[PDB]
Amino acid sequence: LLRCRLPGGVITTKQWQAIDKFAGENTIYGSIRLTNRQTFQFHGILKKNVKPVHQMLHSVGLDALATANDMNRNVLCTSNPYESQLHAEAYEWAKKISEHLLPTYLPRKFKTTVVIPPQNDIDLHANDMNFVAIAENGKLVGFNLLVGGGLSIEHGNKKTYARTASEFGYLPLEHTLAVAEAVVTTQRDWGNRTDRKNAKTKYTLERVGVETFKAEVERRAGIKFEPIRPYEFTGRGDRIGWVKGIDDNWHLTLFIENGRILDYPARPLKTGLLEIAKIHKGDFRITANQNLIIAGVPESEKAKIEKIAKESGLMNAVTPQRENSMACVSAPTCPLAMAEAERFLPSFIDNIDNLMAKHGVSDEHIVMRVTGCPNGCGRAMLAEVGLVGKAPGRYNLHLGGNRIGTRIPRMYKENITEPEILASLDELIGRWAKEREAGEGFGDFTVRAGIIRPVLDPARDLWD
Ligand code: SRM
Ligand code: SF4
Ligand SMILES: [K+]
Repeated sequence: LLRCRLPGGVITTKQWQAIDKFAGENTIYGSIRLTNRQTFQFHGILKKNVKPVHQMLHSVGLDALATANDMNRNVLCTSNPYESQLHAEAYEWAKKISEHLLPTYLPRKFKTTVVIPPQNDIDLHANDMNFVAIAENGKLVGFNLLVGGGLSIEHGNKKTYARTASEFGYLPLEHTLAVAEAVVTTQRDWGNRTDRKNAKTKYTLERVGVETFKAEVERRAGIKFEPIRPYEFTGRGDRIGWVKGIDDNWHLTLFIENGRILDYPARPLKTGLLEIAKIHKGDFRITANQNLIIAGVPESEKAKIEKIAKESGLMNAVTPQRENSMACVSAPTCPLAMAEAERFLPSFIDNIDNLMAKHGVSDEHIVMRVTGCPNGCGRAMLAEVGLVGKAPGRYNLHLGGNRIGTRIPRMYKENITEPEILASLDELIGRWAKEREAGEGFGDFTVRAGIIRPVLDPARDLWD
């Protein structure tokens, strides 16, 4: 298992050229796959090239996690904050936390984020430990801590569940690393290590109580949490296209379907990004939506970058729906896949696009995700509409998450095929288009209209 460490998704152009060369010359599939934890993956590395890949990473200052005994995963950071000035400091903290957590064997893998409101692109409620940035005058002052998210479930096993993360309170910036260590060590000591399916922090928190866990974190960190400082999210999508950054700089976010970077007929996505890497003055940022930001472009350089991106297919226009849809890798490389996800999503969203147009809502979107099995890598258990693989061509259909990702969708129909899913969604999108209140999301609508009951307390009410 290769898990390349890349805190906050920030990768230099020199690093990009090295991984582009390795992908093209030394793997079966020839691709760079952007992951939804803001890093990248190679597929099909032969025996001959396992030592070459660690040497390649080392040659450009990169390393991979030693997953055999390191339970941490890549630390996420909001990639393109609306207050652009905040990114540098939030990224420095994501790096500091990532380095602090490098090898305490944990009972189960442990996932961390740094989040900049109002964007929940990094999907904080899928993660064990979340630092929500609070700023004054463009400078970080501290974080709200949320603990205990995680999405993996087992079909037919009501002792497993997806759980969102719980607020603990606010900490000043100076206590960040002491708090991070206290959460990690409390989970290390209190986790149910014997039953692997019950070892995640989400289960520990439910077993001992949020207040009990919080009190122990306070004791170990040597602090008292302050009350939560106000924060609100407005969405989880990327900002596709150009946005103004700091100074005279601009950020170009490229939609990349499934994060799969390969040269396709009339669409040389991989060569295009190499050509951009060779001229770009700044870094790239891999987003938690499996897209890529060409970050820190001077205004004078926008036209040159955009020319390559447009000619290579990297700026091919897609619907808002497609920009807000996601799938996990699944087949052909994942050994755990029950149904296709990545290879299913493009034509599935073709069909969803037709339904949206039919009902007059082609400018709207529904956060819609497909995961190939209930481990949940595609983050379907935080979607407005989630599909969870069950068997070849068959999925459980979940409804009633929200746009900002703070609610788990309940299962609506079990073990159904794509035609059955599209027939259900045709009827329901039609109802939404005609009956929604101003700005009301599809997920919230299915709850308000009584189509599905909400999940209010997942450890107790996720399962019917
Ligand atoms: C690539 C990625 C999906 C994607 O399309 O982007 C992915 C792919 C895989 N995940 Fe994951 N996971 C990916 C994000 C996630 C997330 C979402 C997230 O973290 O934001 C989850 C759900 C959140 C959570 O952990 O609760 C996730 C939960 C899992 C689990 C279930 C863990 C559990 O608690 O039970 C497994 C299975 C396991 O660990 O045994 C897993 C296992 C796998 C493996 C390695 C399958 C395996 O054990 O052999 C997958 C490799 C497929 C392949 O061929 O490449 N992956 N995986 C993501 C890589 C992120 C990264 O860079 O580290
Ligand atoms: S959700 Fe299942 S099928 Fe998809 S990548 Fe994760 S483990 Fe593989
Ligand atoms: K994408």
